[PDB]
Amino acid sequence: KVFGRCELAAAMKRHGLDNYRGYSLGNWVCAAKFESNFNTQATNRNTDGSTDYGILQINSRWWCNDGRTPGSRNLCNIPCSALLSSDITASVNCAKKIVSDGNGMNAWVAWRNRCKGTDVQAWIRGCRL
Ligand SMILES: [Cl-]
Ligand SMILES: [Cl-]
Ligand SMILES: [Cl-]
Ligand code: NA
Ligand code: NA
Repeated sequence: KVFGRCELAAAMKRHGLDNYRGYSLGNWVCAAKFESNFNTQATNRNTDGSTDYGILQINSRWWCNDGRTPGSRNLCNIPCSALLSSDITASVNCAKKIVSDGNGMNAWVAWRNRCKGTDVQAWIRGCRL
């Protein structure tokens, strides 16, 4: 599914991401825009052979099992294909674990390089939430 901006903000809000670990909703919308262009079916291979999955590009090296990332972990205890669903629950629940692992949203390279230090509230401006 390709979400609209405000549609995704509302879904993320209902799933408890607004100010989760101190990250306002616009941070999560901004990260999703630049990780996946709001497309739940996004996939992208990494140089080390791992793959990133879904709206928040969660990587199989640590967080999910895809059966083809040797020596990896599965810390969210999910198949990576679950992260491609039109229902974002699994992506959101795994992201809560990632953002709590000590580095906050810096775990998402695109957030650090494209969202951190910008006016992220613009990403939710106009939305009925
Ligand atoms: Cl914030
Ligand atoms: Cl959903
Ligand atoms: Cl933090
Ligand atoms: Na915000
Ligand atoms: Na894995």
